[PDB]
Parts: sequence; structure tokens; C-alpha cells
Amino acid sequence: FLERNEVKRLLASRNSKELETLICLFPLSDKVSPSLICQFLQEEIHINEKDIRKILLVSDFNGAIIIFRDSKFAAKMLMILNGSQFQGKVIRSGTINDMKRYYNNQQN
Repeated sequence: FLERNEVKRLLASRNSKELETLICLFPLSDKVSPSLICQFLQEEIHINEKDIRKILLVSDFNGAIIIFRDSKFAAKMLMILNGSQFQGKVIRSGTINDMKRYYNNQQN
């Protein structure tokens, strides 16, 4: 598709207005892959075309880039939703850099 183009452009995006109205969800375990992500997103986050400006699956550091409707909720939800327990692991989130950190934690 055309997700990878934006996952890359978003990875590098310098606009912090973006990283505020968006974050990379990191609850994707070794038992939870890209498709399952979205299901689970609409499943728990109630994500749709309304609350989500756009959603892309980030499977090279198991994350999910999500822009809810506003910066206040993206970070606020990050804090209230994450730090949870799912699939026998603790699920957490951050943005593009924090996901890269978590990635290290994943690959190592």
C-alpha cells in the first residue's frame, strides 16, 4: 500500500505538532501482529474513521502509529491506556523515538 511511505515520513517528521496529536502504540507482542493490531484497536480504542485521523501498522519495531483527533487526547490516552497487561506481557506506548527504544528492548 502507501503506509510505509508515511511510516517513514512520520518516523523522520520534525513537526512536534504531529508527535503530539499522535503516538506509536507498543502493545504488539510476539503473539500480536499488524492485522490483529487494528482489530484490537477498534476493539479496545474504539478507533474508527472518526476518532482516528489515520492509522498505520509499524511492524519493524512492533508499534502502531495513531493520530487520534487531538494532541491532548493522544498523550492523555497514551498515559491512561498503556502500562497495561496483555498477552502475558506489559504493554506500553510512546512516540517514534520511545518506540525505537522499546524496539531495542524487543530485538535484544
